[PDB]
Amino acid sequence: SALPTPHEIRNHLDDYVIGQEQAKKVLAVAVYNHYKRLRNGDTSNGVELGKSNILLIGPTGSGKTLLAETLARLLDVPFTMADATTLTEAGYVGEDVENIIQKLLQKSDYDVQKAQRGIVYIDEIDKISRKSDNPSITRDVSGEGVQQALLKLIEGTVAAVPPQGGQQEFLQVDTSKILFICGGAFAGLDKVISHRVETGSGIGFGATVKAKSDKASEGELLAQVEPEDLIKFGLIPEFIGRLPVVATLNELSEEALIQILKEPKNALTKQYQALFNLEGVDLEFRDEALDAIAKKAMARKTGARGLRSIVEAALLDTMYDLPSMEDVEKVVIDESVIDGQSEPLLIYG
Amino acid sequence: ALPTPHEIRNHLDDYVIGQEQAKKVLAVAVYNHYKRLRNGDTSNGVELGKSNILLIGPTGSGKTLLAETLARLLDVPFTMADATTLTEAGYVGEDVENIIQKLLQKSDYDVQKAQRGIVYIDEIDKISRKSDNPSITRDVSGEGVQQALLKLIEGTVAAVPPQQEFLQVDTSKILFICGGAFAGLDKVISHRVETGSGIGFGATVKAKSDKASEGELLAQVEPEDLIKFGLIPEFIGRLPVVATLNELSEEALIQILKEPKNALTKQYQALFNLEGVDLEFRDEALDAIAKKAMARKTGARGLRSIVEAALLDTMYDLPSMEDVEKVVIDESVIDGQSEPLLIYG
Ligand SMILES: Nc1ncnc2c1ncn2[C@@H]1O[C@H](COP(=O)(O)OP(=O)(O)OP(=O)(O)O)[C@@H](O)[C@H]1O
Ligand SMILES: Nc1ncnc2c1ncn2[C@@H]1O[C@H](COP(=O)(O)OP(=O)(O)OP(=O)(O)O)[C@@H](O)[C@H]1O
Ligand SMILES: [Mg+2]
Ligand SMILES: [Mg+2]
Repeated sequence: SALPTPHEIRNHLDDYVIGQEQAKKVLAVAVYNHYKRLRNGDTSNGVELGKSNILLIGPTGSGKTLLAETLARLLDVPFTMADATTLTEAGYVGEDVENIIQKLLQKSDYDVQKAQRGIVYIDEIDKISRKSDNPSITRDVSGEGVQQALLKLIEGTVAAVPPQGGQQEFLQVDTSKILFICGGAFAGLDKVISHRVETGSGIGFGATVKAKSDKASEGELLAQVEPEDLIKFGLIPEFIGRLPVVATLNELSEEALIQILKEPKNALTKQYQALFNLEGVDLEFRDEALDAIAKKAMARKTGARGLRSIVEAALLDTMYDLPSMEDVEKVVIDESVIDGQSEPLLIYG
Repeated sequence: ALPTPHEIRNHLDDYVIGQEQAKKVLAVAVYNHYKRLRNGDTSNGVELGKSNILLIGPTGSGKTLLAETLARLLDVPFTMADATTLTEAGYVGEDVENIIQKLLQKSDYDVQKAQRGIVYIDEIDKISRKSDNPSITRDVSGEGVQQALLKLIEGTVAAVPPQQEFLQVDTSKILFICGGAFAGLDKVISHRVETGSGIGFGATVKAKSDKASEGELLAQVEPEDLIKFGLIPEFIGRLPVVATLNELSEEALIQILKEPKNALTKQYQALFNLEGVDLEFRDEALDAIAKKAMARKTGARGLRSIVEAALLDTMYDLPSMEDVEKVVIDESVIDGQSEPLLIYG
């Protein structure tokens, strides 16, 4: 009856996500505004309140997809996730844009009224970016073609969704009040921002030589992202315009990674503890080991996904012989094991 | 009594700002269509013909907004479509015949009313063929759609599902309107309007300072320019009158903030009112927002990003704050060096 305040929504997100406060507020505000719009569906005012789509930009592994999954748990309206890569322009073998609404209907029991007020997430939106360098000779059905088909969907159109099979009987869903959240790990966008901001070049005496250290980081550059930068990446102005709200996720730091190992509800350390717990052994990760794991992952530049690789390598040998071993009760992992100067100590008993 | 074009233009002003040619062409076109409906019999020997309109304008100019406003004050059936979803006959994609099907549904299957209506086709620039060269690989969503609509816009008989008795409907008296952004058309116009731009003393070098703007450049658009951008000449003929919207200016944007009946400021003010808090937008703050919006190049759509960006923090914590009664948005908040003043009741 009472719409949850954004603070409560953010608290729930923190249970699974660690950091990205700016993105959390945008998502919480969007849900609060969407709920208010739904609660005010009768338009008890003198205006036709519009929507504001979000664009979750950030380095791979920052938690863009994770946020969408967590939102679907605390959401009250229908929710659905999509993949821009499979989408293709109408009239081709590839999947059509209208398929997104079909999935949303399944979550709403094929209720047009319910599906007309849900939320939708489109992951890998950066992949459909038009190949600006490529000549405008062959229609980019997989890229620019998909963006052009989503212009009316985001703004609002009577999408034709199949009526659960086989012309006629085609359902008519209006995507006017549906909220869309696009996400994608834009690769190379930082360079575009650097040229527009750094503007450091030249070889002559009257030039401005810049040191490699003065160069900013991807996170810093991405923070100062502007729509002009997206145009060079491959996004048409008609597409970015429909997405006025833009959120940026910073690059997880070493300290933040240490929290990911445990703080998240399904944190990496907890996942491996259950694996060992069901087998009858206790798994403990020393705080010192977590620091080394985070440091190694910081170099792989693979986000939180790099943490799993470090744990697997350290526990690869243990998981190969531990099941055959007997009387093993607990396994302790120290920083030395992460570096390779020791092996996990086995507490027999 | 049929309404005069001035009345139609006045209604469009309530929701649109800074668009004279668009309103005039639409009002005149609608006025002519209304007169044709009044004399549908056309007893007079002369067989009065129709003139379709083509809308050209940058993003956030009001092309899709004008069509929506027209459907409210209109009396005959109206329909909106998307050229991207359309495809030539015999393919999984949507067919052009479905356009009349939606129009027929809006008239409760009234063929008489369907034969006299208006149809708006958005994203017409999308179907534009990538290149004017021969289509080695048939463009199902490109030339195919244009060729399929050649007879529909000009006028012919179309077969639509009854509800294989495909109901026959004539499209000779139905008005069709097309709209698109045509990203890059300005370059084509410049290549034609501007010539002799190369290296040399006798050549001309604008330096980008004197170069014509996108808005005025499109105002000088000619049919030949559209051919280079990619469009079948047969399709251009079906659209004799071409309306070109101008890029909104800083002053024009400031008016769109509040003048529209459903302006952005009003929408945000109503949103806070529904929660229980009052919102006030200062005139000085509006100008600052317009300046930043004019730099995004996204048209009116950029205003929503600036407003929500400044109110992002406020809307996140305002629902928790108690006793707050009104918020004052000053120009300092727009730049980001200040926080919206909070008034505690
Ligand atoms: N802040 C975070 N808190 C908790 N887990 C996180 C966080 N960031 C990333 N993860 C982990 O990331 C994994 C999911 O990948 P994630 O959603 O981060 O990728 P992505 O950035 O959306 O990918 P893409 O490269 O396709 O754009 C999950 O295991 C989740 O635990
Ligand atoms: N002059 C204007 N006054 C008020 N609102 C405007 C104006 N121009 C655009 N808008 C806003 O534009 C939105 C509707 O989209 P619009 O018709 O501008 O699209 P467009 O620029 O033609 O898009 P595209 O060319 O990509 O199809 C509405 O939110 C409307 O408020
Ligand atoms: Mg992802
Ligand atoms: Mg439009």
